Amino acid sequence: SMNPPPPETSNPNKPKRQTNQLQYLLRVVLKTLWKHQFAWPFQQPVDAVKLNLPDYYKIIKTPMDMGTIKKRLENNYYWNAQECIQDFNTMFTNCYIYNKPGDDIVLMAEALEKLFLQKINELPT
Ligand SMILES: COCc1nc2cnc3cc(-c4c(C)noc4C)c(OC[C@H]4CCNC4)cc3c2n1[C@H](C)c1ccccc1
Repeated sequence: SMNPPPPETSNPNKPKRQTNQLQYLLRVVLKTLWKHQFAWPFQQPVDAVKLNLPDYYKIIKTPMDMGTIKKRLENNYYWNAQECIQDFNTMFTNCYIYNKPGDDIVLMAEALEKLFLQKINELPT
């Protein structure tokens, strides 16, 4: 009936680094997806209270969104680039679990995922 607290976006107890791959994930990958026509349902956690989706957090136990990913990159939350790529993959997979194949929101997610896969295939050394 209530929303869960959003995912953690900062942890001072975890070591921090800047890498070319982490910089690419913020400046190219997230930037590209964030400005997309279909980004907006994915820019913040699913508000299941406001959207009247009482079953959402009854089946989605690893929620993820691009608002969370943006803050995690900004706060140096990720040590390895694959940690960030996994969060994008979790966000897409969650959409493909809760929603029937061919649904409006699934088609929007698929359009974003096509662009995501192109950019990850060009991830720098
Ligand atoms: C008219 O209301 C406007 C509106 N704002 C938002 C914000 N976030 C939404 C997130 C989702 C969503 C995602 C992603 N992954 O799982 C879910 C569930 C969303 O899904 C709609 C499906 C659930 C049941 N059938 C469609 C909608 C969000 C949303 N919306 C509306 C409800 C909306 C509906 C369809 C497509 C885009 C936006």
